[PDB]
Amino acid sequence: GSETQAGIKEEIRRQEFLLNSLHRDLQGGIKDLSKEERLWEVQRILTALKRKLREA
Repeated sequence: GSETQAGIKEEIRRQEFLLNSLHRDLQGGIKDLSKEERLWEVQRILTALKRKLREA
């Protein structure tokens, strides 16, 4: 159990970085299902991590 709120902070910087990026890959008449499933993975990781570490 790594109790590191700064952990998700550094992670979420990288995560949100690529998340926003691949989120935009869904825009422009693009038929991509990969980025969206991926952003939800990233989304749920950063969310669940910081919640399990600080909200517990």
